Amino acid sequence: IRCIGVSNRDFVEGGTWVDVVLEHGGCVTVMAQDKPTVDIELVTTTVSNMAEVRSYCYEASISDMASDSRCPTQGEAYLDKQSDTQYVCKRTLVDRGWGNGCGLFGKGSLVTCAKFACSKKMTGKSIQPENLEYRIMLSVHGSQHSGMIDTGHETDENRAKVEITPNSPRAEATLGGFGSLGLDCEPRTGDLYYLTMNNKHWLVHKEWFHDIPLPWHAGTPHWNNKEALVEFKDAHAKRQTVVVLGSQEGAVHTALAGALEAEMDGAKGRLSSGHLKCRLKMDKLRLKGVSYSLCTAAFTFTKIPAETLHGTVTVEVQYAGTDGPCKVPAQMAVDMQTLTPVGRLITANPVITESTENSKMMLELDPPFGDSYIVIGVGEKKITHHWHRS
Amino acid sequence: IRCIGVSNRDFVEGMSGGTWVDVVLEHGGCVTVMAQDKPTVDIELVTTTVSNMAEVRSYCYEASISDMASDSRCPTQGEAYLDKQSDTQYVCKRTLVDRGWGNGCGLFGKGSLVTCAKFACSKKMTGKSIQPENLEYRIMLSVHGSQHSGMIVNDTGHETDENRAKVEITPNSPRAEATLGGFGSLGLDCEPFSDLYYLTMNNKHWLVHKEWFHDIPLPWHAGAPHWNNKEALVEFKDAHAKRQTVVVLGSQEGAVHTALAGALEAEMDGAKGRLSSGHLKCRLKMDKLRLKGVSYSLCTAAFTFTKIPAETLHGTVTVEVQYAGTDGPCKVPAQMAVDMQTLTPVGRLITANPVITESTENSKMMLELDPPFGDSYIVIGVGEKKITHHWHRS
Ligand SMILES: *[C@@H]1O[C@H](CO[C@@H]2O[C@@H](C)[C@@H](O)[C@@H](O)[C@@H]2O)[C@@H](O[C@@H]2O[C@H](CO)[C@@H](O[C@@H]3O[C@H](CO)[C@@H](O)[C@H](O[C@H]4O[C@H](CO)[C@@H](O)[C@H](O)[C@@H]4O)[C@@H]3O)[C@H](O)[C@H]2NC(C)=O)[C@H](O)[C@H]1NC(C)=O
Ligand code: NA
Repeated sequence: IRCIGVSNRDFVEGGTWVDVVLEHGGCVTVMAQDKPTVDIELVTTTVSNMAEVRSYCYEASISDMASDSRCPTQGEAYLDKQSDTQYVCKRTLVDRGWGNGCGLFGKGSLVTCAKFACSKKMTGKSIQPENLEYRIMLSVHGSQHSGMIDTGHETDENRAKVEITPNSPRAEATLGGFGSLGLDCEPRTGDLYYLTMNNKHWLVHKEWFHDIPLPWHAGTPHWNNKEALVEFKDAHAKRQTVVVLGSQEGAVHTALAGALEAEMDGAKGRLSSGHLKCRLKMDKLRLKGVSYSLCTAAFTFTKIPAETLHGTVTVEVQYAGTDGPCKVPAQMAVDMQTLTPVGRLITANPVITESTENSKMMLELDPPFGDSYIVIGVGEKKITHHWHRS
Repeated sequence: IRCIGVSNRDFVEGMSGGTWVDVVLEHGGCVTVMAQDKPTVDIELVTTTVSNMAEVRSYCYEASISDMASDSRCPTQGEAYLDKQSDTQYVCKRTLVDRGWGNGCGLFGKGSLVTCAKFACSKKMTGKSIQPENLEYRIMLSVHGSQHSGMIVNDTGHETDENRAKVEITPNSPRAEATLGGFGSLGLDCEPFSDLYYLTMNNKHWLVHKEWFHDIPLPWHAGAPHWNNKEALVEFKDAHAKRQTVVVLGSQEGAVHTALAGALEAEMDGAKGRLSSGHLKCRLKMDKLRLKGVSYSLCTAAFTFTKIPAETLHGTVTVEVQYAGTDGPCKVPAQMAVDMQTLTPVGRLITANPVITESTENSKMMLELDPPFGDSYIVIGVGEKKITHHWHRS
């Protein structure tokens, strides 16, 4: 019943195997003759062990600015901080003469150094294909009431959590009295890096990531290409001004436009977009209560029939009888004399499971276009509801 | 002497005596002007400033969001409403979300969702207007003759020093007269934004085009606030049935800075803007310019080289000498010679009438010469105690 309400909802009809395409945000209702209806959804795709590859500085700070200068023919300018790896330096040639303290007129050497510090960095992580995990949720059309309409699936036969990984593509899901469903999925269909910048994530190309013009370190940190976040403007003969370029967060963000965005789930990456092809084994799937007799007593609508986005109807009824467990007489009819079924049920084998009076139950129907009637129960006491589709 | 050391240095000579000389003053450039029976003067356009810049528009480049809230309705329960959706400090997004019996709705279909966030600017950039009349050109004047080495780069005390002068030229006042104490005076008649704006962002300044400035895709407000186009820095992302995520785009300082590459960069000088690049055509009046110290006698005592004679980029030779005598103020005997017996002058001086201005012993003085090609001798002083320096020009 988990697909009921989902916009991107598909319907597959089957018989030993049914092929199903599971997409993120999507849900598949699977039907097969003499088998219960099952809702299947790819709920999350996660990657578990992302190793840091390279981080890039997008906001830097500079301090301890100093200079050294030489006169023409006096050789290269020298600062002791030009061997400190935390410093960024620029070596230039400046016009010198009697006006600024040289015996000769010509180009002298100038060196300017600044202590570079990163304020904010973005980290790129590796994705190993084996480290992908697909979580699939299963939910049978088991005649649940609205008070049964995600947690506690291990103790509820109608629900199951399946874990699919590239190494373990096959799984078997027990559904209590419904028997079991087998799943054999192909990940494959679902050059990249996992990028994080200020609690924002993306899946970026390898070539693009490596050619980012910002200071970087591999895997206290040593920044390679600090020159990218600084600017050395010539100011005087014995001094050169050095200034930080300012935060590149916005520029990087707009460069990432169109690129695939991702999310986090603790220390694990979550793929918002994914596709998974599964082959479902139907041999062990079984309808509960084929031995049940048709319910003989009166039904009453608890909830007003409501149309889903796909034009199907959800119906909730209450049952006055004590002859439970029994089959729910349910159909749609165009004429109330003949009562030949029109449309079809989505819920295979709708049942009142309890032997108690005034018990609730929910079912889903696929009405024909135009006017028809929802019909619950048998004989004189049968309840009717006018319906219109499109 | 202020042109000595300048790479972009020009030399202009005046006619037989002469009354006027035309000069082109560029930023970073310097002009040495010479004329017969007149002292040599160095003239430089030192700064161009703009005085009364009115703010036109400010753009937000770093924003912050707070007070994030949502409202969601079931299908047929109408439109989602927050009271902040009409508050001008807020940025909102109205969307449709999947609803049903699992979401508390009696019906299955799309329900209205509204998300709103209070927008605040952290950092903004301001664009200012430049009125053509509000331009000011500062010209520095330096006379050759008295000054030693230490005065090539100084600009402290020109108000009390006859050798130096500050001239202020504006579009409304293009003519100025500069008094040079005993050197008389020099007259200046110079010839000095319709599509340009002055931009300021985090103590960094530039001159930007009008069309470029107005088409900047960032939140803005006119004058010196209500932010128009807050959406430029706010991203809405759908997250759930009753909630949607809203996030700030992050600082655009870097992106704006790289977009400004190639564009003309500017500077500030207090509350006034400073144009790093400029050009000024001046006509100089030479009639009132006079050679101070023609009455001076030739220095009789010994000279000694303080600085070794050095060739400038243009092949001139700067000489700095110290003077042992107390008979100051006096004329420095200075020339170049090819032979030390005959001593007939060769080349010429750049510094017209070099002098020892002080009556004190061991005073310094600097002069500039224009040597002939090949070998020559720099001769300073008279008689037996005269000092010589061999020189070669190629
Ligand atoms: C920029 O220019 C200023 C001033 O301009 C110039 O001042 C003269 C030096 C001269 O060249 C002028 O043509 C011109 O206006 C410079 O400031 C001067 O700096 C000097 C040296 O630092 C000072 O000289 C001192 O003057 C005192 C006068 O009473 C005297 O006590 C000092 O002692 C000297 O004499 C005794 C022996 O008796 C002994 O201690 C030493 O022999 C010592 O030199 C000394 O002569 C001037 O006072 C300063 N003048 C002003 C107005 O500030 C400035 O240094 C220069 N800056 C740069 C960057 O070039
Ligand atoms: Na003066």
